[PDB]
Amino acid sequence: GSKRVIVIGGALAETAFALGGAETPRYRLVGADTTCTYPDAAKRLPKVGYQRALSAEGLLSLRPDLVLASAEAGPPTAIAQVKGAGVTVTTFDERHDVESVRAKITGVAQALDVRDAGAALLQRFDRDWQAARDAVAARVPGGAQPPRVLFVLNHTGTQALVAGQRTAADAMIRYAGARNAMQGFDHYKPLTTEALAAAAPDVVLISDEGLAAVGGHAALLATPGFGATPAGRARRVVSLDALFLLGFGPRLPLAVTTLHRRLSDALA
Ligand code: HEM
Ligand code: HEM
Repeated sequence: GSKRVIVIGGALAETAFALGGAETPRYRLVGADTTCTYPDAAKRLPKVGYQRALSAEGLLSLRPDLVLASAEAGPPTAIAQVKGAGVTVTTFDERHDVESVRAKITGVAQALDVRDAGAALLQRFDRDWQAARDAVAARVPGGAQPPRVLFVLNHTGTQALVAGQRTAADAMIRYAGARNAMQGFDHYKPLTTEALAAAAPDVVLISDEGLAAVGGHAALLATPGFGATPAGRARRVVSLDALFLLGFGPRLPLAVTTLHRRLSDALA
């Protein structure tokens, strides 16, 4: 018999699909949460709510034999309800680093009973990651000092919503050879003109999505304080798909390489 599997969390879903895809003789992926938009086969799974607002009744309506959940999956009441029904829920942490992605690969493969496919994916990943680390170490974007990057997850605002430390953005900026222009706070906050002028970003990074919630590139650089910054003076903007940039899944080597390439282009 085939296990019916639900996956909660975009990076976990990518990992599950990269091990084989929607179907193997051992398991079938039958549901996910709304953050699971990659690959195309994940985007097509029935969804049972946003990862932190799970419906236990919705999740159980798909009759799962196994749930693979990011440690961020919630609320705790819903996860308790699902385990209470005799469903195995196996939880995975989402630390913003490569070793957590590597442990995710082997841990997911082991939960789906596909250890040999996990070893093979991890071998590919390790190969790509060394290449990514080589490429970043070869050259600093801009070829001089490590540039200061401001990441804008959203802009509401009428200010930027921006990433401090202990975020996925901070780690990606650092893996790509740059420095976070925002210092002195953790997680995300709205941005002041006075903090932005202190940040003096050389490049502004923004979600492919969250470039709409400003009006586009030209509108973004018309935000107060942006114009006087080194980024705004040189009009250095880089947009990227949020889940690909920030997801910390099996595309991590490509995500780091890409961010590095974009920052190099921008700082030409
Ligand atoms: C609609 C598509 C959305 C996407 C793809 C998205 C994506 C993300 C991502 C990738 C992160 C982690 C980034 C990092 O660690 O650097 C994050 C954090 C967060 N997101 Fe979203 N988001 C979306 C909409 C929303 C909405 C509607 C809300 C709330 C009303 C929201 C609230 C948050 C909050 C509160 C955090 C944590 C902020 C903090 O650490 O202080 N997002 N989101
Ligand atoms: C890689 C990590 C994350 C991703 C990909 C992500 C993505 C998203 C997406 C796609 C939505 C909107 C779902 C929809 O309605 O279509 C959302 C909403 C939200 N996110 Fe997350 N997020 C992440 C991390 C976080 C974190 C760390 C927090 C809080 C600490 C957070 C808090 C919220 C909240 C409160 C909402 C509001 C729900 C809603 O308005 O529908 N997110 N996020």
